[PDB]
Amino acid sequence: RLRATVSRPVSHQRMGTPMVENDSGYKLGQRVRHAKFGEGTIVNMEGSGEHSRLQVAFQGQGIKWLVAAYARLESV
Repeated sequence: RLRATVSRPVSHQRMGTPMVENDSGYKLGQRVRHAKFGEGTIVNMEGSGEHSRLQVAFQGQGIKWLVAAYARLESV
């Protein structure tokens, strides 16, 4: 029915998605997946909530800082 969704092949992830057992903050040791940086392991994090930044060790590059609210990582 010509729905106005994203034309980018990406699952719309955000704080408030109808995901069963959705996180309220990423946990350390979790494996993440992102088409921008690849897959990584969250080794550290800063703060909590929207201003939370995650230090993700991407095995294809290195540790990066991802602002949790805008990061929106998918769990492997």
